[PDB]
Order: sequence, then C-alpha cells, then structure tokens
Amino acid sequence: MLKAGVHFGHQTRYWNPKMKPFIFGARNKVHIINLEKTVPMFNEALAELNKIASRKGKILFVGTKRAASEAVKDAALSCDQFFVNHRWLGGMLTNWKTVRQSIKRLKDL
RNA sequence: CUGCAUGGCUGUCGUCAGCUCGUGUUGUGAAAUGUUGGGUUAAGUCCCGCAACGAGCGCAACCCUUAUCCUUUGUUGCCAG
Repeated sequence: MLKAGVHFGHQTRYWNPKMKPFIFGARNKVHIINLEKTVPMFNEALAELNKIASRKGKILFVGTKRAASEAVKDAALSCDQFFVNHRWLGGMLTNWKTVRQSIKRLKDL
C-alpha cells in the first residue's frame, strides 16, 4: 500500500556500488529506487529530525546551490536553524575549539 | 697543561627570514599539512587561496641620532627691536 512521493526514474551511471542496495532496477537504462529500502528510511528521517528539535538540538543546513543560498538562511521566527550558504572554513566542526577564535573575530564586528 | 672535560664571556652566515607549540587532518613511521603555492614585499612582509585553524619567538615597531614648521624661553653661545 506504500507509494513514492515524486520518483519514477532518476540518472544512469554516474555510479557507486554501495548504492546498488537502494536501486530496484532500470527503465530505459535510467535507474529506479526500491520503496522498502527508501520510504521507511525517509519516514524515520523526518521523525528523528523532529525528535532532535524537540530535544532542543542544534540544526545545521547546507544550501551551497544558488536557488537555496537564501532560503537556507531562515526557518521562520518560531524556529532556530544554523546555515552554510556559499563557503566553508577548514576544521570549523572538528577543530571548532580553535575556530571559536574565528567566530570571536566575527562577533567582534 | 687540557676550552674537542666545563660554568661564565665573545665571533660568523646575516640582521639572512627563518625556528617552534597547541589543535584538527594525513602516513606504519621518519615526517608532512600548517611554515609550500599564487600576486606582492625589505621580510614566514602584506593580500589570496587550499584540510588546515590559531598561537609563541625572530622579522616591522619599541632603543640611538637627525631633517621642519608653530609657540615660549636661555648661560660664559646669539644680537632684530
């Protein structure tokens, strides 16, 4: 009884063997994805993302493509969402305990 | 006597831009990345960039001298009124 959102077929190869488990087959050489290996995982994805937000968890979005470079910057006044829209800084997550000096250099503004 | 057994004290490349630490990444490791590259500089200097982000020392400056205007003043130097 489950159904796909918008999918009917998407891309050729352009390959990674690790993605084969999600791919049900092909339609005129273009690949089609398996409902049972994508839909339950996508249902969980929006459930767990909301659970982290209910636990006051800090959310980061990446919008590094032009039609998203401004939409990524806000999730309405009733919300809290961090962003990257164009460019990165090396170690800004794993070396954040040093890049906090770079953040202070901008908080100084 | 022995500074090729030593503390202290003093040269030279050179006043050349170079020597390191914390963190994150890499490699089995030595170590690299950083500190290389690009434009630029007196220069690891100043901009740019990239898995590197920052910091410490040297480097510029702080020490010494001299060049000018403006204002007030002075011995045994000066002399416009």
